[PDB]
Amino acid sequence: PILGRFSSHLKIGIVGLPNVGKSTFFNIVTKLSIPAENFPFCTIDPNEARVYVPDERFDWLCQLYKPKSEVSAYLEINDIAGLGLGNAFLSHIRAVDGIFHVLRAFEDKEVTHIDDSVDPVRDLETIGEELRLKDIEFVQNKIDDLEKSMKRSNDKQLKLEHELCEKVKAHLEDGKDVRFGDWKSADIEILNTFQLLTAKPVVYLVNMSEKDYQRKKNKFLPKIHAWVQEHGGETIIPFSCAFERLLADMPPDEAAKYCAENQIASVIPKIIKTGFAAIHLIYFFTAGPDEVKCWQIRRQTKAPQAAGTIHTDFERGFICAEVMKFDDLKELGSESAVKAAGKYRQEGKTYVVQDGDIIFFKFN
Repeated sequence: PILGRFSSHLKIGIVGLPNVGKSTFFNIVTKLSIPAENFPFCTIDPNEARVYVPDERFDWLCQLYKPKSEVSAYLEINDIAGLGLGNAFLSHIRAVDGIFHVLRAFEDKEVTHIDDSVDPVRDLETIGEELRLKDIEFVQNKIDDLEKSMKRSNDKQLKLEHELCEKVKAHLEDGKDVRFGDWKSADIEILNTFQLLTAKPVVYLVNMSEKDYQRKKNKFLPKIHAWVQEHGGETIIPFSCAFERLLADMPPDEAAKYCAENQIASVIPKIIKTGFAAIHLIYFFTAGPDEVKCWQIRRQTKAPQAAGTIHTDFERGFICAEVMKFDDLKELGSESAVKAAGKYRQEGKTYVVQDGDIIFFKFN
């Protein structure tokens, strides 16, 4: 029972102040994004992107079956707005399910009188407090709506929600983000009706010089690390926009030579995989001579709901899911070797699909 909304169609937003590399980062992303014509029913705006999730298990499967269709899962990313105050900012961030938080950890080479006041911890404290204040406001309006409803109705559901809202208001007002509260399952169920800003999981991307990234050291990182440790312990990923930009503009062979020469590598794939996982998406594979494909689902999704994302009938007349975990295929070498070990399963409607499961659905 998790904080988040009940959907496979979840998104991560990019958040940061101006001149931190947020726009350079999104531009790198936008190069790696799927042409919108692949999604005729969907609207990809200029500030949005869908980028393939890299996966070595998928590649292994492709290498084995040599399918006529190779399809990857995607991460939907939205570059957010203007800078937790503006109406437009709120509407765009309330629409995503997680936050790529871009922090600046480099100074300018330009020796000028203009003070670029580089302080990522201060920037963290600012945004945090701003997102909390707007949540304190959201819950306060729900309390007023609720005690309006309690003049009319004597229903206890109202009071349970009112008293919860009170605890959240105290939690938030004590400078604490909703996602690090200790909430019993029913309270999580209620909170999920709100989709409060501070309930959204975050991944910190600390942008720094190619020099710092390469040597794996940065003067701001230790104070950022220590602060995150007191404020949620969520993933911190150091990176250099400038290097990643430089790198994306090359062809693969040049990029490979540059990486060898300079003793350095891209972290973009990891950033993508990490954002995908942080917003609670996973996927199963289908796999055979026709196709190998990553079907994204919210984690905790059961086999019938999963089958439906391929075809409605697979769900409507669900019989079972034939599933062998990817690790068993890899470890033994083939579908038969899996079957002989008794590791090819017939799974029922209660089964919770696991990341990497390779599923062949049966129906009607």
